[PDB]
This record gives sequence, structure tokens and C-alpha cells, in this order.
Amino acid sequence: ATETTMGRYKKVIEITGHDEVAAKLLEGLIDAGTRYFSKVVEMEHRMASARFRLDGEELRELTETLDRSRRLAHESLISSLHVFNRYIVKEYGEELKEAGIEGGIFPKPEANRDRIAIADWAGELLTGIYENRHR
Amino acid sequence: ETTMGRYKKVIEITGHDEVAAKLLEGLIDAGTRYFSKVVEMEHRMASARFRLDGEELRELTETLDRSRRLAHESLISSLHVFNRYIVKEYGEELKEAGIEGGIFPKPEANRDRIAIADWAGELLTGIYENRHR
Ligand SMILES: [Cl-]
Ligand SMILES: [Cl-]
Repeated sequence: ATETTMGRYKKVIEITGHDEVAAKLLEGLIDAGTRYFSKVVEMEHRMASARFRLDGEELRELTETLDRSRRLAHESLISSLHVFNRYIVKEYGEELKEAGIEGGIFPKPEANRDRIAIADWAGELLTGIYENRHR
Repeated sequence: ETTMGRYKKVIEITGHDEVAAKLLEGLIDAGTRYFSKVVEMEHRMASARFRLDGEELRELTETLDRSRRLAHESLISSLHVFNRYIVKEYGEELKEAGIEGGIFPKPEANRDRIAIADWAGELLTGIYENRHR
């Protein structure tokens, strides 16, 4: 189970979920994830479409506002992740290692500083949760 | 024919029209709000399954499901308001492009068709995965 994004996420909940601080920090991480997802989609959609009706300067201004806001959201995602994993490793590091998910919720050792891999990871987690939504 | 293909064609056909564009931004926003709400609700349930007894968990689940229904109704409304506009105003361009039903697949008496929540997931996931790096 724990090999997958979804498996590691569910193990993190099982291991750390009784700690109220860990719980709140993880709620915050998922929220930072949906925020970044939302800003990316909002932007990408507007970049696809705004060209069919905005002049160059209007488009330039819009592009910059969306761009800066998306980047900030990405930095917040990254910070939320790092802060959460540092906490759970500090407090449950042994349990995590025993469960096969040493280092926490992120599947990488190598790429946990990688802006695009963190964005890829967030997409996978959020997609999996959405697709597994209960009937 | 794909979710993303039809979305792209819809922008090409209707992008110049500010009223269409505004309604479509609305639909995309409602879709992301729905997706976000479902994720947060599912996370809450996953965390809560370990903290609550079965009665408490059933009440939580019912609260979340009701809220989800009401947000789903809202998504449907945004899709309808947008799609009825483009179908009325660009019906023949849509026909010519092979997407007569607009941004969502046409109804069929023959087979099932994609659930709206599934469609929205496909559309939003597709836009995310194809983002500029
Ligand atoms: Cl690891
Ligand atoms: Cl069709």
C-alpha cells in the first residue's frame, strides 16, 4: 500500500492522526494543495482563452497577476509540506520508518525540494482523493 | 471527442465572445470549488474514521454529503447556464466542429454518459497536468 502516493498518505493519517497538531498541519497541507491546484487551473484556463479577446497590455497585466499569485501559492504548498513533514518526523520518525515511509508523506527522498515534483505529487494526491470519493 | 479536446474546441469557437468567456470562467471556478470541497470533505472523513464512533461518523458523513449535494447542484447550474448559451449562439459552429452538444457530451438514448462530477475531474485534472512548468 505505502508504495503509492495514496498509500503513504493513508499511512500518515493512521500513524499521526491522534496528534492534534499533526492533524491540523495535515488539514493545512491539503488546503495549500487545493489552493495551488485551483490557482493553476484558473490561470491556465485564462491563458488559453484570454488571448481571444484581450489586447496585449491587458493580457500582460492579467498574466502577471495570475503568475505571481500562482507562484506564491506554490511556495505556500512547499512550505506547508516541509513544515508538516519536519513535525511528523520529529515526533513519529521511528513509527514512520517502521511503516516503510521514513521521512513522511512525500514519496521522494531525492525530490522533496523540487518545485515541480512537489506540484506533481500534489496533483496525484488530490486527484486520487477526488477519484476515490465515496458514493 | 475527449473532455480536453472538446474544451479546447469550445474556446476556439466561443473565446471571442465576452459573455461566453465570462460564463465559462464561472463554470471553471465552480468546478475547482467543487473539486476542492470534495477533497477537503474526503480528507476530513479519512482523518475522522479514526477519531469518531459509528454514530458520530454517520452524522458527519450525512452533513458532508448534504453539503456536497448542494455544491453539486451549483456546479450543474453553471454548466447549464454556459452550455445553453453556446448551443443557442454557436450551434452550427459547434455542429461543424463535431461537438454539437457544447462543452459536455450530447445525451444518448443508446449508451450511458459521463457523470458531471467525473467530467469535471477529468477537465480540471487535464488542465492541471498540462500546465506550463
Ligand atoms: Cl522514504
Ligand atoms: Cl456532442
